[PDB]
Amino acid sequence: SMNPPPPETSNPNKPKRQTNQLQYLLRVVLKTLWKHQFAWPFQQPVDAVKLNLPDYYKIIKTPMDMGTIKKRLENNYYWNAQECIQDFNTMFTNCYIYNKPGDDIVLMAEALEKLFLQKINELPTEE
Ligand SMILES: COc1cc(OC)c2c(=O)[nH]c(-c3cc(C)c(OCCO)c(C)c3)nc2c1
Ligand code: NA
Repeated sequence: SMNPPPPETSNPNKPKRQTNQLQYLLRVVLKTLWKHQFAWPFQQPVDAVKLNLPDYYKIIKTPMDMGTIKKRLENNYYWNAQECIQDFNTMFTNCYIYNKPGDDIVLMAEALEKLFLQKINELPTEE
């Protein structure tokens, strides 16, 4: 069994900027979720090999996780807040698509997503 390569976190071909919204995404949004008691399954790519989930990457063709997001923020990968917000939504959506209501991982995702929603509701106006 094999995992795919992780999503990229560096690409000199990609355009990027450092903005007040992206700073908020790191300092407020990512930090809040990262510290949460239920963050840990989401802090790195799903290891479908060790977890014995051989169909994971058959169903999830756009993997995303907060370790990748953290690196993207820290390594100034993004052009705008929407690109980052999309990554968070992909991560949550992947969990809901793969799993079933009431599963522990879904409950965990839902807790993180509640906080995500509240933080992004106060994303500052661009400077
Ligand atoms: C340890 O990190 C994870 C991260 C995950 O997603 C971010 C998942 C995930 O999306 N599903 C599961 C997973 C694993 C098993 C063995 C489960 O029991 C029944 C088989 O379907 C369930 C319901 C979910 N484990 C993750 C572990
Ligand atoms: Na993943």
